[PDB]
Amino acid sequence: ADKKLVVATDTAFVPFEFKQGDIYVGFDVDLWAAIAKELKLDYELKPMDFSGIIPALQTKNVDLALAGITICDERKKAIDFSDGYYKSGLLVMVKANNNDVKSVKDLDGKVVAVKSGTGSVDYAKANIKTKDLRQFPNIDNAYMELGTNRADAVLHDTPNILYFIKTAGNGQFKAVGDSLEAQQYGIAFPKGSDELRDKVNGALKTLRENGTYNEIYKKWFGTEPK
Repeated sequence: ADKKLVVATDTAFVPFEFKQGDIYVGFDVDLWAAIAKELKLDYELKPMDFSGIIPALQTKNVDLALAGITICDERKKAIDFSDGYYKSGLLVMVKANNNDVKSVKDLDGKVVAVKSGTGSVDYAKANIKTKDLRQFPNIDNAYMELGTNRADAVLHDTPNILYFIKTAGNGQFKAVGDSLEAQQYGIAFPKGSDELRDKVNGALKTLRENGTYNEIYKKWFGTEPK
């Protein structure tokens, strides 16, 4: 019973972290619990907005974080990452009856809604000449900026977008283009948590080969490609 690790998590990032009644469920929730079981660790989930997860690690108010955090070189100057646990990317979503946009290129001189503090904003800042880039603390407010056509498209992570269309879009939104900015998701740790980082990486490999990872993956992403 050494102590309870504090695990920072996203308030809403379906299907990796979301609120289901009085508990949190998702891919990251199932994956860490398995990791914490292997390494015999006690922990608590602390959901918060994504823009404060990395600062929470920098200020050492949280012991680690699992929230679709993309492994980035600019972020490694500030925090430590584990080994990738999911290959992801960015994808453009527009309304279902919209046909003038067929890829991210058609989004030049248009209004794009994104989530503040995420990478989708830097990609949009560096590769799209938006007439206006509208940022929202949670991605659900971006969705509405699209549904009511105040914004022309949302650019966010591929699994989040392909799950939102799958579950709560109700055939009102569609995915146009191909996956972009190939990236990998990693468990983030504050600088100086090297012993725990190496242990988590070891438990990661154990679950990748004994099939527990494929068990959790098949649960949320069905017959998703390895």
